[PDB]
Amino acid sequence: ATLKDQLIYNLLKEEQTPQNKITVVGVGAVGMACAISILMKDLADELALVDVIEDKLKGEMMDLQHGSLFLRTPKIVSGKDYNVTANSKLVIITAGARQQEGESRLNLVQRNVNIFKFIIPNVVKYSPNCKLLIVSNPVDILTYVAWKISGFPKNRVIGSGCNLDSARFRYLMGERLGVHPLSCHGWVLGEHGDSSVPVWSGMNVAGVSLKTLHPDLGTDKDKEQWKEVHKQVVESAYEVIKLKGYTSWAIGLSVADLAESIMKNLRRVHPVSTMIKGLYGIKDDVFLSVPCILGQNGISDLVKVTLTSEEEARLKKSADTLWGIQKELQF
Amino acid sequence: ATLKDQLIYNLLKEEQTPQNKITVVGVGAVGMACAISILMKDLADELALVDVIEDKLKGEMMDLQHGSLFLRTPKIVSGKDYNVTANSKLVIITAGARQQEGESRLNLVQRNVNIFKFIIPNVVKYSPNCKLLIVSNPVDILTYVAWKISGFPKNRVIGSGCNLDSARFRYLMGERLGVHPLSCHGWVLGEHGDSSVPVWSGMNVAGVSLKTLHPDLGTDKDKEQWKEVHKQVVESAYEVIKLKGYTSWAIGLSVADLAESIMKNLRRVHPVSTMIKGLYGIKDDVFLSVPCILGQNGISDLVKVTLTSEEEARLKKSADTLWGIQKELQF
Amino acid sequence: ATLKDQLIYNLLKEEQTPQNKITVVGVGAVGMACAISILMKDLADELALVDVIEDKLKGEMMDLQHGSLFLRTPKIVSGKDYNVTANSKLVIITAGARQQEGESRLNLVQRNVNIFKFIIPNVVKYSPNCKLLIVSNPVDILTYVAWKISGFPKNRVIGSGCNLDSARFRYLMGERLGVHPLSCHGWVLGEHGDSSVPVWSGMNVAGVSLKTLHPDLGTDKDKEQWKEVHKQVVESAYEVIKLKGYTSWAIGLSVADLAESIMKNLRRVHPVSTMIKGLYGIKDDVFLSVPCILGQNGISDLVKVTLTSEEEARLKKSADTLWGIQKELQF
Amino acid sequence: ATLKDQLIYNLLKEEQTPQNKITVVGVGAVGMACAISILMKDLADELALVDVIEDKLKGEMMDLQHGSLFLRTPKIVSGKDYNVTANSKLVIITAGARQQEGESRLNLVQRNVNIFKFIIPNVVKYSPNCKLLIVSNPVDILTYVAWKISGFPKNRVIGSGCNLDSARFRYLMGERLGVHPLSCHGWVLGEHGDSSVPVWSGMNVAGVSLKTLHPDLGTDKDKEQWKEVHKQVVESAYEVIKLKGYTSWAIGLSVADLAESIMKNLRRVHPVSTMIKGLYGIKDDVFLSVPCILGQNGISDLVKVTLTSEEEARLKKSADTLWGIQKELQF
Ligand SMILES: NC(=O)c1ccc[n+]([C@@H]2O[C@H](COP(=O)([O-])OP(=O)(O)OC[C@H]3O[C@@H](n4cnc5c(N)ncnc54)[C@H](O)[C@@H]3O)[C@@H](O)[C@H]2O)c1
Ligand SMILES: NC(=O)c1ccc[n+]([C@@H]2O[C@H](COP(=O)([O-])OP(=O)(O)OC[C@H]3O[C@@H](n4cnc5c(N)ncnc54)[C@H](O)[C@@H]3O)[C@@H](O)[C@H]2O)c1
Ligand SMILES: NC(=O)c1ccc[n+]([C@@H]2O[C@H](COP(=O)([O-])OP(=O)(O)OC[C@H]3O[C@@H](n4cnc5c(N)ncnc54)[C@H](O)[C@@H]3O)[C@@H](O)[C@H]2O)c1
Ligand SMILES: NC(=O)c1ccc[n+]([C@@H]2O[C@H](COP(=O)([O-])OP(=O)(O)OC[C@H]3O[C@@H](n4cnc5c(N)ncnc54)[C@H](O)[C@@H]3O)[C@@H](O)[C@H]2O)c1
Ligand SMILES: O=C1N[C@](c2ccc(N3CCOCC3)cc2)(c2ccsc2)CC(O)=C1Sc1ccccc1Cl
Ligand SMILES: O=C1N[C@](c2ccc(N3CCOCC3)cc2)(c2ccsc2)CC(O)=C1Sc1ccccc1Cl
Ligand SMILES: O=C1N[C@](c2ccc(N3CCOCC3)cc2)(c2ccsc2)CC(O)=C1Sc1ccccc1Cl
Ligand SMILES: O=C1N[C@](c2ccc(N3CCOCC3)cc2)(c2ccsc2)CC(O)=C1Sc1ccccc1Cl
Repeated sequence: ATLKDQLIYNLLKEEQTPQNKITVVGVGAVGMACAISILMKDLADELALVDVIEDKLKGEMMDLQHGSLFLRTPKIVSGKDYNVTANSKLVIITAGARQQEGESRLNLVQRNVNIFKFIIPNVVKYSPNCKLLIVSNPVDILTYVAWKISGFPKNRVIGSGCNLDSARFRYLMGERLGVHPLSCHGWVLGEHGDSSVPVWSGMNVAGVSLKTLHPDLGTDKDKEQWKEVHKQVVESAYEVIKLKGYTSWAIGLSVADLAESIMKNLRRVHPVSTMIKGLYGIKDDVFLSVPCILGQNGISDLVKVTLTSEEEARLKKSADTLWGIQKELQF
Repeated sequence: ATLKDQLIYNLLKEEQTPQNKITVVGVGAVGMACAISILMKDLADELALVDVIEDKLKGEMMDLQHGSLFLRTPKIVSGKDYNVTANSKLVIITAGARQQEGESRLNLVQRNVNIFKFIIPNVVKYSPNCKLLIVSNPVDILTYVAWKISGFPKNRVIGSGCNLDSARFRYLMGERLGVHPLSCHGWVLGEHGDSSVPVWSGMNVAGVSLKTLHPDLGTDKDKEQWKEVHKQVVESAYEVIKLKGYTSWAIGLSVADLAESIMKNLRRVHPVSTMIKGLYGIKDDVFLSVPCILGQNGISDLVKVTLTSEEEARLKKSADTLWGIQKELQF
Repeated sequence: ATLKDQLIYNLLKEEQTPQNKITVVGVGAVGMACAISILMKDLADELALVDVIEDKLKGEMMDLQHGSLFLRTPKIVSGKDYNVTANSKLVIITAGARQQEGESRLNLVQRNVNIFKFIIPNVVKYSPNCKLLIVSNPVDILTYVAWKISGFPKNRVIGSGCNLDSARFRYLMGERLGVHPLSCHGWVLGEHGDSSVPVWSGMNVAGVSLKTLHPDLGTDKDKEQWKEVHKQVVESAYEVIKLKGYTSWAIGLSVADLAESIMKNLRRVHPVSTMIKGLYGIKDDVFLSVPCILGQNGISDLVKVTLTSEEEARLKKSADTLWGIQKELQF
Repeated sequence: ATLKDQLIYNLLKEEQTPQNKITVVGVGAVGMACAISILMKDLADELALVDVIEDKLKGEMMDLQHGSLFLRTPKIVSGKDYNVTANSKLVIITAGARQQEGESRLNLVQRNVNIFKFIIPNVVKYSPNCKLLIVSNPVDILTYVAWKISGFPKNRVIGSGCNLDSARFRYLMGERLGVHPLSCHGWVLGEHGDSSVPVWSGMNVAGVSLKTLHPDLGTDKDKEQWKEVHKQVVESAYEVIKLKGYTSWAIGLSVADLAESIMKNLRRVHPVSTMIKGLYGIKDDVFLSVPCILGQNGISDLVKVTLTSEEEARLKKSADTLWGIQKELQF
């Protein structure tokens, strides 16, 4: 008999479906950062990786596998075929094209639509009941695309949105006040990136409003220019790109955070992108960031933040701009 | 009159030194993977990063900083100057020259030795009481080099040695037996990499020796060819490099495991490179991997493994060739 | 409208079931030790508690609930009705009578049996696919009683057994060697308690056999008295009861460790009680401790430990004794 | 030679003074609940336990030690003599005299003062640079007592204060709103227990003030009775005592959260008791709960909360109530 048969007596052979499975699509810097963070937080009992670059994908899979002794995820798989993704609770999409210098924005978005036209149908076929978490840029447009192609109810399509913007905002705030970001509460909402909206009325430590103490907070004519905090969120994103060429660790950690709430049904509030139609004067099928409650259902609830006229106006403009692009897309 | 003073009443401005600082030298894929693993394992109250490439260095620092909301390390610093590394409890060196001959007449070993020549004095200056953890290759030679330059006692200079080798070996054992690598015990010792030695007599599940069950284990007449498991360890190392260009996650994870033992004073046993002068008929000043007890003093103790004649000859062989290189090193 | 409706817009109201539910039956010192350990290891998305004493049960439930801010388990329920345990994955039974003054061992066993005649049918009623983890003493006998009444396949009926014995043993061995228990490997098998069996041949550090380099290990002729280590394990069990009146923290950690493997499908090897028929010449329906591979299906596999004649004899005697009591049980 | 010496070669025997040591004084339900929460969160490399009841103290030490296999805190000591507390970074005081029938208010505090007259000078004798975290009731007076006897700067004397109060409050809020307590923000300040003050203005989810949405928040006439949430805090405390006789888990978890911020220098904000003279028109040496930034030097900063005149008045009354006792204390 084999060494295995000499050592180990088998009681059963039967193999269940993985109960807590997560899939990462796209093994670039972002996907891999999401991957390691998820593994280190013991969020999955099985992890699947998918990309089109075959060699890189096997390389990444093996690197992770070799670390198994220090992890609590017993099975890591990868492949070009989506059968390896079957029965996923959570599916994270990080796949995207790289914008070229002679390339339009509409052309870039369409290129990622063409990418999602391949990925999404395959994910739905093998994990019909899964939650979708979209990271690919422009996140808000691609969250819409994913929602449209999948045919999933809105609660199952989650966009990364302003989770990272908020994360960075709270870091900067915390460094300014000499207090840990966990205790610095701040919400950046609306469209992810350059057009995001900081809600100055909500910024507080220990529940005392900074806007109440400082009525000119976040305003153009503010002596201290706390507007700088949001300004520097935007600038630092470009700075990181200029310095190392990509961003990984921070986005990886923020995504792991969302995954944690979903996989463990925590029902914590998170600034994520969702179907925004019906509020702040928006009539179009568009996804934007508002604090949402996250659990095993994805987005079960959303918080109705009280926005000023100028803030509401900014979300309108973003939704108009987003729907203006979306109506010119080929499926 | 300022918002911060309005919000927060200061009791004291007192400068203090961090109580559990860790530094990572070399901000490449290995350095960065060690850093993120360490950060997610909550091992340090401060992380410092050092490299010669300045823009990449600042990029990585900021990316890490931006995830502060999801971590318990309140302070991450970086710089070209070693003042940022002061008062470290543990210093991890993952620095190394570009693997490109023709850039200098000095070979890879010689190039990395020169890199160590101005690194080690700089870290011992700011952290005279730290433990040194050497990862850079050739790890065994460089551990000796770091020991020779630093002037540190033996217990405070640790090489990564065969930690990765064993981690990869246990993963593969676990796969053959359908058991988690944590329950699959097995030790690869000697010189890190190609010339490493698997100790067949130690391999066991639940204290049941595999060699006792199966005497042909690791020989040429094994019908299940278990010798192939160590061969695959070597092969997979080259295959990762072939596929993705570098290794990161596995080595990063194993380094964090050592750091855990050290920072928490656990006294766990790890395959790491230490001076083996006085063991296995070795009389020269060489560092090879043996099972070491790891704690707040570094390597406080080492396990004396009984080896077969063949295994002893392979370590001696390694020791001779290592000493042959080192006796011709000028400082 | 309510403030809740003011604050929160609801997307859907789909009520949901726990995906990782754990139930603890018996809310005493052991029961709570398990609960708190489990809660702090983030193993469950819901914890259920049941006991016959209603006032203590509610008060314990509340106390845990009040720690929710610092926990990751969103739901903690309790009740005397077993409808609170519906769809549990793991069911831990810590319930039992205590030996009265006039009471003899036989009378006490049957009284626990009577308790299981109530609990066991009620458990399977609501969670027919759960794993049964038996903690209550006499654990080996009562594991069998769980097995008989449930009608469960042996793989889903698990006795805590020698897990605490091994835990305590490895602690003492560690204290002797100045090594963390994690790196000190030793297995205590067979009947839990006074009649447990230390497997000297499997005791090792870093894969090096203690028996091999110290052949008198295990015998009276030993000058270093290592039999005392196993004897001290027995002594400590009585001593703790004399000193504080009960055991809680050590058993609660051991159980939670078993819980982690089961819930996360780790396939780690643990010393637990399982149907031993057909091993070591034992013909009776008897549960004894051997190393088992624990996963999502409970005990999938057993490690076949090569015992000596002496050890085999001790196990077979335990089996005869256990059946002598089991044969006379009315249930 | 000993088996130990045959197996292990020693590099050095000399041992370092404790680096991350925590002591817990009082080994009742509260002290042990803190002990286990600290251990399971890995906040110390050494834990000391102190009490006057020598038999149960030993029993608890042993029980914790038998769990070392599943813990990452390698050194656990206990003893009646305070030499076992030497070089503690943090000392947690949970020792208290039980409440008697028909017993005077000034009487119970004095009995506890005399307990502190022995404890406090002993702790400073062996850990003169530690931080004191006081848990014993009445927590606000005894924090002051500890401050006066220690001679420590106020920043190093911390009362658990309203930490448990706020934790329970946020659980009840969370239960009402269908959202995890971590996302439900609310502060109860002032005097711990019966006379605590709920700060209705700082109550929010995602920066959205509940007071602003619902101006009746906190008033007797509120149709939704949101004030009952605070009343339910007080009532649950008496209920738990009634149902089980004591309260352990919740207090343990909260205390350990405070320990985390101190040990890892997090600079998070917690509602704890500090010397409040100079604030809110208070003119006496009184300790009251207020948001404080907690780090390696204890309280370095506090948040200046804007209070309504009703809240301010209640705080001033507590101060006067507390000072009346303190000024009539013999120590
Ligand atoms: N949402 C955010 O806050 C945020 C932050 C940072 C980055 N991002 C976005 O995340 C994406 C990841 O960027 P990187 O990972 O930095 O970029 P990258 O170009 O390194 O990664 C893209 C990966 O997608 C893969 N891919 C392409 N087409 C695919 C397909 N049809 N199926 C599967 N995989 C496919 C590619 O092989 C590549 O590995 C980018 O679009 C970036 O804009 C979003
Ligand atoms: N110990 C192991 O088992 C193991 C495993 C894998 C890799 N390694 C070794 O780790 C090393 C690093 O791996 P990598 O993939 O990050 O390599 P890399 O070339 O990507 O990283 C090397 C880094 O060192 C920096 N550096 C160069 N000179 C420096 C100096 N004088 N001071 C400070 N930093 C300096 C470089 O700027 C670069 O960022 C390699 O030598 C590799 O062989 C060891
Ligand atoms: N196997 C081991 O390693 C190990 C270690 C320690 C303790 N134990 C065993 O664990 C058991 C419990 O110990 P403990 O100190 O928690 O005991 P305990 O006196 O607290 O009793 C446990 C609880 O069982 C409850 N109970 C009784 N009948 C019940 C019923 N019909 N349904 C539900 N609950 C019921 C009681 O109310 C009590 O709260 C003991 O039998 C002890 O021998 C085993
Ligand atoms: N601040 C809070 O939120 C909060 C919450 C709950 C309980 N508590 C307080 O915690 C305290 C302890 O509660 P418990 O349930 O553990 O009570 P307990 O009476 O069971 O424990 C008190 C322990 O203190 C020990 N002790 C007494 N005098 C001592 C001395 N001179 N030196 C050392 N140890 C000594 C006793 O031996 C006893 O074990 C109580 O005063 C309670 O009011 C505070
Ligand atoms: O950190 C970020 N980086 C991105 C980015 C990521 C990867 C790549 N490449 C290009 C080369 O290939 C590698 C990936 C290029 C850009 C960014 C930065 C400035 S504009 C967009 C994407 C993104 O959305 C954020 S967050 C952000 C961005 C702008 C403003 C505010 C925020 Cl919070
Ligand atoms: O995983 C490994 N990879 C290394 C390696 C790491 C980085 C780079 N580059 C090249 C491109 O630039 C980035 C760094 C090149 C090689 C290796 C693999 C085969 S030979 C050496 C270094 C190393 O030591 C191990 S472990 C190992 C190696 C050989 C045999 C056995 C083992 Cl366990
Ligand atoms: O730690 C233990 N304690 C027990 C035990 C636990 C609780 C109670 N009560 C009685 C008072 O009410 C509270 C519960 C009574 C006994 C023990 C101790 C000496 S004999 C059995 C049960 C048990 O099985 C172990 S482990 C053990 C026992 C013997 C030998 C070896 C080992 Cl590892
Ligand atoms: O949870 C608590 N429990 C205590 C308490 C703790 C232990 C004991 N014993 C005495 C009998 O021996 C066993 C321990 C007695 C009382 C309490 C409960 C009602 S009044 C005070 C102490 C305390 O301060 C709080 S918190 C609290 C209290 C009142 C209002 C609001 C809050 Cl948050």
